[PDB]
Amino acid sequence: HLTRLGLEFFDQPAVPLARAFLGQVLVRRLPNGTELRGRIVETQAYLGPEDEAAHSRGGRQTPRNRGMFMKPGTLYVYIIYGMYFCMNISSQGDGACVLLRALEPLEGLETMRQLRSTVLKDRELCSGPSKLCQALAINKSFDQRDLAQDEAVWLERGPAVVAAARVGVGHAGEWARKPLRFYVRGSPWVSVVDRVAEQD
DNA sequence: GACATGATTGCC
DNA sequence: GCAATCATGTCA
Ligand code: NA
Repeated sequence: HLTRLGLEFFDQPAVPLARAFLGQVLVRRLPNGTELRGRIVETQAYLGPEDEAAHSRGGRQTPRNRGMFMKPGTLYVYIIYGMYFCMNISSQGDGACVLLRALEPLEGLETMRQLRSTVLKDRELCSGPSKLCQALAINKSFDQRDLAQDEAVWLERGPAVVAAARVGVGHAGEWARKPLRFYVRGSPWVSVVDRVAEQD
């Protein structure tokens, strides 16, 4: 409640938003009233129509990815490999959004451990875009919900950033190389480290 | 309607 | 190194 980041926070372009997300806390309120909490430590930006690595490239817009084209803070959750979910948050700009890739589990660990069993060390709980969705019971029903106005999920105010190439982009093209992935330097909770990028 | 494919994960 | 597994994007 009271701590929830509002509409204003999300209304920022993809890069600033993705960097702004680091440190913030994603909260998931379960039916039992329990709340799962994770500190965002890795995010990845998609800039829209011009971004050849995005679902929205070339203005591609369908009922599936409509979330990216809706008001900032709107979620875009999709199924990948017909088996996993990926959670994205719309940012300022049509077709622009930010993908959450890893969280530092803070509360509800045991429930997360159960959710990701279908014994896992804490490091394997939310160290991935699909892992975190699983650990927080996030699925397709969350698609197009508003992070600023939803009863089951929201972001709470925070309390060195590394900019690196994105994960899952392939090895061809200018867009695959851009430093559009951001994570907390030194965090053992990040999904994929880039030692080279870490060398400033 | 048909057909190729995935912003992953995890076992071989 | 590679299979799992199916809704979506495209073409028809
Ligand atoms: Na957007």
